[PDB]
Amino acid sequence: NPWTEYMAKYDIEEVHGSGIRVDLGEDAEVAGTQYRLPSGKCPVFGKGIIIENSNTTFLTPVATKDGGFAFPPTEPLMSPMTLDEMRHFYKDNKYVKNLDELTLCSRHAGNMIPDNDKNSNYKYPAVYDDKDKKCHILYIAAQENNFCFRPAKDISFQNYTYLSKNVVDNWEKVCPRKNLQNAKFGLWVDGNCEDIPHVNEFPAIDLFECNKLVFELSASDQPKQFKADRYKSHGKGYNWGNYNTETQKCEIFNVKPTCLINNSSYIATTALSHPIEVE
Repeated sequence: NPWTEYMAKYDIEEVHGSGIRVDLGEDAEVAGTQYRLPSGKCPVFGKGIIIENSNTTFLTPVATKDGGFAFPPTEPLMSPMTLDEMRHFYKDNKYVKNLDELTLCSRHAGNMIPDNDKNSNYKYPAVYDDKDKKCHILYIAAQENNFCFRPAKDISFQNYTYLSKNVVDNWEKVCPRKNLQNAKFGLWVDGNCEDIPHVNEFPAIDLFECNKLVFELSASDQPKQFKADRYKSHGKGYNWGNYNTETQKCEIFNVKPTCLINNSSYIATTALSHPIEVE
């Protein structure tokens, strides 16, 4: 297979290694109590949390119901923090001050000590906003309870990225970001790229809507409505989609693709990918 190195970033089980829709792939103790927490290695582009029966945004600081998920004001203000503010804050750290914006936001979130437990290895996840270039540390790591809420790729979230404590600093190289124009995922079989044998097909008016559906069926560490390894997806799920732009059909599958097929009717997407950007 000549596609192997090219297709490496679409090996979501290997490069991300945790849930996507709900990422709770690791465990950590805080003050004698065990907590699940996000652990996936790639940024999830366009993911946010919708709070049901409410009109406060999840990026709103947590209440101290009328609050969101984000860290409450601190002295000095750790969250939210702009890109520039973060680069100044980690002035004396050679490795961190030159990190890309997403990894930096992840690391900065990871510097928050959880609840007077200086001994815990629990690290908060974060959301980075490409628009205002702001890092939001998430106080609440929970992603679905449907105070009812659910993970989603909403139009309002398209400049957001959801970031676990484990986001690698070379994600720009090893993680999916942009969708592939004029291309369809396939499987290398008997010396050439053939079509995925079994796909689930659903309607999607555009690429964004197809990305949303793949997200909904993607690797998830919690059923859509515990401690054992079996509730940890390790990135296994319906993480890939072939969007047929001509027929407005989203072809979703759960076997990892091992090559591409040129096809002007298609855009190839993953649950990690930006819901809009193409290349």
